[PDB]
Amino acid sequence: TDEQIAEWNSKQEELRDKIIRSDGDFSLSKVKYVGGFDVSYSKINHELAVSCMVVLSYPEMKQVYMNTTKVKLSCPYKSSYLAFREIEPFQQELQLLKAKKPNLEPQVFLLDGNGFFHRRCGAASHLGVLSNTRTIGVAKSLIEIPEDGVKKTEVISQFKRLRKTGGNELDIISTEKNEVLAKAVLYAPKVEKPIFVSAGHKCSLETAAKIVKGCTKTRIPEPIKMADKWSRKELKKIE
Amino acid sequence: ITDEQIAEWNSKQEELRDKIIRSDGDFSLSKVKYVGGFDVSYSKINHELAVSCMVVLSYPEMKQVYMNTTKVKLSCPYKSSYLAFREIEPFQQELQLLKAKKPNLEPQVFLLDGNGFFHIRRCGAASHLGVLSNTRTIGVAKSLIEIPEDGVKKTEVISQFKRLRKTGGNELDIISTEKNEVLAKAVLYAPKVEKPIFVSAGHKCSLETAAKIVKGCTKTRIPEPIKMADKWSRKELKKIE
Ligand SMILES: [Ca+2]
Ligand SMILES: [Ca+2]
Ligand SMILES: [Ca+2]
Ligand SMILES: [Ca+2]
Repeated sequence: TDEQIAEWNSKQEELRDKIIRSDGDFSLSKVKYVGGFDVSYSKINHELAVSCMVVLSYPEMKQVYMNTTKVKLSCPYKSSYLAFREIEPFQQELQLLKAKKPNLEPQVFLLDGNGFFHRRCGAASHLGVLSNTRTIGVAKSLIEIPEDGVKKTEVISQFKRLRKTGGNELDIISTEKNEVLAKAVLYAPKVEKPIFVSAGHKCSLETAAKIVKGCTKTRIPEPIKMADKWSRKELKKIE
Repeated sequence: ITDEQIAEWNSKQEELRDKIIRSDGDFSLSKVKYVGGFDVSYSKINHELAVSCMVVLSYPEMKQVYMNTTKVKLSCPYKSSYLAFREIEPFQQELQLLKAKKPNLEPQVFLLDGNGFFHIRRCGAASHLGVLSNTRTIGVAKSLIEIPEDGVKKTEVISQFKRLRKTGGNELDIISTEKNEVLAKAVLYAPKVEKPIFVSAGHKCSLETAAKIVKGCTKTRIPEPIKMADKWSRKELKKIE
């Protein structure tokens, strides 16, 4: 329904002004634990899914916490509105972590999707402000926003050109307002497809890229890899 | 593994070696109304837990008409050239269950993971399972077995198939240089595919007829009967981890 998107855009604007894109008292030296969160959905069951939240030790990337919970969905997926799908499983998993093992609450969270790379209010930023936690947006594919002058063919063209120069990080700039939206980064060996890091909450883009680089073993950062792994495994355990 | 076990297995493969029929006889492709597949999926966390799956598909439409999965207890580890002893017992249990529950869907031929005649003692798992069950089988391997005693080296076969692919071909005879007998055909029947699969005669079927059946069973690189059995066996296995 179009009524639902009309309230969602107003929801994106109210939280737009709330997202903090500065580190403040936070720094890379403060990072002792980094958390990951992912949701796996069932193709055979339209409303059944499994959420998973993990905590890994920084920078050794040793998994120290993992919990998986069966989830009931009330929202379908729509581009630029990913936040509303996973906000409740994230809040549910976050509370179980603070209750079961409160010492393992990580300094920062890695979330699937973008944050500032969005109405400037991606799911990573949306979940961060509503939960009062430090989040980083990491997307495996490029969101396209023609309203900001970013297109997929141009980003991959200048990135492949940047690759010819020998680089590995490329600022993705909004053609309007001249704002850096995300960094197309490549921190893993034997990888050519870039991931897109964007600021989530209580953290800057430049610092977020460093944290993602520390979490990088293969193309997918370890916190996202583990959360993706266990969520899918448990979903196929209850079919 | 034990050396008495390897010596006892070699005598069993030699006993069965000459009992494999690689001729069509009164068999033809037109007779194939159903084609069966069989695969076993194993658990890495449990050394003795596995799930066997047998499926039957309509030929040539490749529509699944039968599927069963059974929990399996293993009494054998995997060793190359001895796959038969690993999967012989679950296959006969699956064949017995199919012949008992729905005997009208018993297929004319089975597609089995691994080789048949393409074997060091000419008694692969497809042939071994075929003769010990009195069923028509075809050996289909996803990777190339190397037999140095027959002059089969992987680098020379894949390079020879690479040149044939550039010429435009799709079938390559794999010949034992020592015996001058064709052991298998490296075939490529799927679009957007360059890595070949290796079809070899199993039992009660010729090599060329087996290749025709595999071509009819080809949708993607993996033939549909093997694809379905592989899929359902692993899916059911992941329910018991
Ligand atoms: Ca996700
Ligand atoms: Ca996922
Ligand atoms: Ca197998
Ligand atoms: Ca398999």
